[PDB]
Parts: sequence; C-alpha cells; structure tokens
Amino acid sequence: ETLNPSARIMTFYPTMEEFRNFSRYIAYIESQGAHRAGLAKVVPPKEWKPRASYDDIDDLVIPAPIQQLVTGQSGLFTQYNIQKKAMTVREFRKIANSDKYCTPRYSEFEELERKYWKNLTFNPPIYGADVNGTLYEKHVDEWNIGRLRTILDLVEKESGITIEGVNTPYLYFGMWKTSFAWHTEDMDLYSINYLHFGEPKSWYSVPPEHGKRLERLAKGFFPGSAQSCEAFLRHKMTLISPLMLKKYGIPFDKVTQEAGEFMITFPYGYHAGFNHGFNCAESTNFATRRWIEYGKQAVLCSCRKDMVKISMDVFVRKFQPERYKLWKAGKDNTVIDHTLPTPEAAEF
Ligand SMILES: [Zn+2]
Repeated sequence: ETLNPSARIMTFYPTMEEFRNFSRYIAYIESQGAHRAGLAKVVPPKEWKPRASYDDIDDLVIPAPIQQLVTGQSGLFTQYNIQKKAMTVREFRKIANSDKYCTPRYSEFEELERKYWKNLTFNPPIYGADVNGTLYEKHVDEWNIGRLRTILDLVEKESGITIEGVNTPYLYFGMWKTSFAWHTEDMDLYSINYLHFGEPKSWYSVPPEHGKRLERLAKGFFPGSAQSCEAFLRHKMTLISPLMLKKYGIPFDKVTQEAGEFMITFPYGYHAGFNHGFNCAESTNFATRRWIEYGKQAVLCSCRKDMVKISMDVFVRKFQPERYKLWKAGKDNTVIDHTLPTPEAAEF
C-alpha cells in the first residue's frame, strides 16, 4: 500500500540500456508501483525508433473498417460497430483529414475532451481497427511488439495456438472521435500500445483495486446486458463519461499519449479513451508471473462462440506446480492483492 498511494498514472523515461530488457523494465516500473493505476506511460530513448519511415505504407489494406455508431445519454452510451468495405491507408487518411471528419479546432485538451463527450453520438467516424500487422522493421530488437519475449507465448510455443491480436500484433488507424470502450484486455492480460505517428490518443484508467466498483455501476446501468453475459463489458461496447465516474465515486485518472510513446495496461486494469485525429497505433497482449493468478480468476464472455479463452493449465503447471493438484481440484482459493508487484521485482 506504500508505493504510489494516490494510485495515479506514472510515466517513465528508460535509458537505452534499461530499455533493452523488456520483461525486466516491466518488473522495474511495477516496483515503482505503476500497476496500481492500471495504466502507465513509457517514453522510449530519443535514439530509439521502430521504423525508419512511414512513407511507404499508404497502400496498406485495412480489410475490415468499422463505423462507430453511438446511442445514449447522460454520460452512458452504447457503441455499435458497422463493418464497411476494405480500403487502403491512403483512402483512410483522406477520409480522416476531410473537414467532415477532421479534428475540431481547440486550444487545451480539456476543451477537446468536452467536444468528444458533447458530440460522440453525432457524425459516426470510421476506425481502421484490428488490422493484422506490424510496422516495426525486422531488425528492431528492443520492445518489438511482434516478439516481446514474455511467458505469454507458452500459449503458442508449447501449445501451438495463434490468438490473433493477443500474441500477434494489431494495427489501429484512427481519426478524431474514434473510441475504445471500457474493457480489460482478454484473460485480464497486460497490453502494450505504441503510437507510431499522427494525432494523440487519450486514455482513462480505473485502478484494478477499484475495478469491481466500476463493474457494479455498469451492471446497474445496463441491467439487460448484465443478465446476458457474466462479462458484458468484454464486448467493448460500453462508454462511460468521466462525469459519470466522478458522480458515482469511481476513482480514475486521465492521460494523453503522444506519437512515439508506449502505454502499458495492467491486469484487471479497466481502460477507455479516444483518438484526437488521424493516427496509427500498434498493440498486443503480454504477461508476467503475476498475471497467472489473474488469468485463473478471469471471468469471461458467456454470450458467445468466440471469447478469447486461454487454457490456464500450462501456466499453473510450470510456474505454480505446488498448487496444480489443488487448482485442478478446483479448491484453489488464492485471493489477489492488486497492490503487490510481480515477483520479478524482488531485485529492485
Ligand atoms: Zn458479455
């Protein structure tokens, strides 16, 4: 309870030598208490770059664009994704920077934040989301989202199971007013998120130690949905105003992400936000030893066919062999302490 008592979003500025060991820097920042906020920003060394130039990607194909339709009032909204026909980045850029769709003029980001919550049901934008891809170029060995070096890919090394987006990279091409809803990442994993180029991306975060209180509110407000799925927030369809969070006493923080910066979301950290204008972000999940407990306790999407669901079996068997017989019995009643850092942080 001592490291980051306010539970605010922190920012770290690793040195090139510190930057090179990914898993070890995550253990670092968690020792500093970054995980309590549920979200952290990491700025890479000025020397570092993931790709020489972004000039040559305008023929990149966005196969399944989404038009984001939003109904709702008083701070609470539901977001419907209409899929439109594929288009190339160029076609997207042009659409994004057109005046129908360009960022409104503004001074301070607070005003841009109010414009978002004021006009999010008007003029449904298009989000080139969930594009299978990397923009890293092959040789970049530090923080390559394509190959981050984590215990996560025991999923597909030892069990041979490709979960596209979870342990393969995703691209996001956004424009002004495009949202991602309140959501923890699948299986309550960590996620990483680099913004390659373009306008900023603004994030909201609820501390994992107060996540259950966010869940209670949403159940109250969408009773119909709560009835249908254990974890209806996993549908990534539900948007809640910061005004509503303040009103009902759910703690949270805001942070804006600039081009060239990394965001880390932590297990059972709820997040949401919006893009300021045309940009491109790259994202994948990943894990540490601390995630293993969250993995096990993860409530999942009952609604569906397709829930990303990961066999916990292989992880417990390797890193928790002294509880595997107990767990398999279903009598593993370990209680999670959201403030505790991952064990890898013992050294720091
Ligand atoms: Zn659901």
